[PDB]
Amino acid sequence: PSPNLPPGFDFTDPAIYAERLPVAEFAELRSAAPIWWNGQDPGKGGGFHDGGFWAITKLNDVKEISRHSDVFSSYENGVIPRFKNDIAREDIEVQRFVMLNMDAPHHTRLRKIISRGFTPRAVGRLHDELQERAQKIAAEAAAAGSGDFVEQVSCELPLQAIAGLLGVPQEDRGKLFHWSNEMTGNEDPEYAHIDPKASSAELIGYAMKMAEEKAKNPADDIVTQLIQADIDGEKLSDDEFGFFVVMLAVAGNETTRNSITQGMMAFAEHPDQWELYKKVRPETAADEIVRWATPVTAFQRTALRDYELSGVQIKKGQRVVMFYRSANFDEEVFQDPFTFNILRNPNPHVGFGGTGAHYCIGANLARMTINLIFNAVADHMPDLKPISAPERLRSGWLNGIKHWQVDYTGR
Ligand code: HEM
Repeated sequence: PSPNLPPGFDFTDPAIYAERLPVAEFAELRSAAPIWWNGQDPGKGGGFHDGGFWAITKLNDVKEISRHSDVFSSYENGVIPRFKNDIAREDIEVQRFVMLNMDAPHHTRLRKIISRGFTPRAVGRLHDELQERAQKIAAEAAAAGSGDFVEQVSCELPLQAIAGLLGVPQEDRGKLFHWSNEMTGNEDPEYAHIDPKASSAELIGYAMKMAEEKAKNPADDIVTQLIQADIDGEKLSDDEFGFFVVMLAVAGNETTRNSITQGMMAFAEHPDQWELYKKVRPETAADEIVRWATPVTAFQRTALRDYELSGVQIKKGQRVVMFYRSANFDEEVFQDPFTFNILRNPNPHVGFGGTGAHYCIGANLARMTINLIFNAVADHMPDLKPISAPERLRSGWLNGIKHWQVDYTGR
């Protein structure tokens, strides 16, 4: 029995996400066709011209694909499943220069090096400065009385996290943030004029300039650690560092921002959870917010060989799209998945991907950013109330909130 979906429904259609999350449609697949071929008409494949893809809606399938990276490749078609329909193939393949879109062994080398900058020590050293900034952000927003939660609360701290990790001087953080905000959102009319390719070129240039500067004058931030050769001569070239910085902007900015915005949307919809958060401040909240927000709706892989997955035959060369937004509400894994429960524990969500070679290296940095900012929101604007509905981002793989008017005070 075919799933009850509209003829031609495409789960990567940006026009859906500009309006809503296709929650009921995902649940229909989980029940009636947990692995479902998503057909795509000619020229409507968001940059991919292969007829469609396998929709992966169950968490254990998402995990199986993510563990078997030897079969399911990130390099072959990249992991973003939707661009503008007219994007040139070469602009897809230039994205192979970031570690996210690499397969082993190239990925293994880069991840090993880049792991130097995401040790628990490197991340935890940012705690106090980020905590201060979180408090300052929330204080300034509340003093404005009312405004755009996305811009006055959610946007800044993720960017300051990246700047702090990289040791970006304060004078430069303005243009770093600008470049990072021009990397995604390309398909929304409000951002139709951003040029992601131009922005990345400038970022790489700035990043390479910082790499050579930091070689001359080592410090104790991670840039020095990344570009200094270890015993085996391993280190990031200047351009490899540039592509690393580009990836941090792509992977660590709007995702965390959107977790914060939608975390607060969840709290506004579930005031008992909000009261419980304000009293207890449970850090488990961070994972339930990420599960609820699932900022990355989906990443894809490409089969390098035939592979049978939960009784479905994936063919060599076919794309499989991991719908984290569906898997994070999988009734077979989660107790009451549609209950927002900041105490959920354990919380095996795949908001940071499925466990495997590409698992989000910034997951704990993100969790700390979320906990710090929501502590500050609780400290400075505990009676925050929305004014109007959120505006969603037109994107086929990012679950974004562009704007959200809130009254930071009671009235
Ligand atoms: C809520 C916030 C975030 C979410 C939802 C998120 C989500 C993800 C996902 C789904 C992946 C792919 C995992 C896979 O394919 O198995 C990923 C990878 C990655 N993330 Fe995150 N991320 C977040 C925050 C961050 C931050 C703050 C950073 C760094 C500052 C970061 C850096 C990375 C990097 C470098 C990768 C590539 C790892 C690799 O390819 O080996 N992310 N992230």
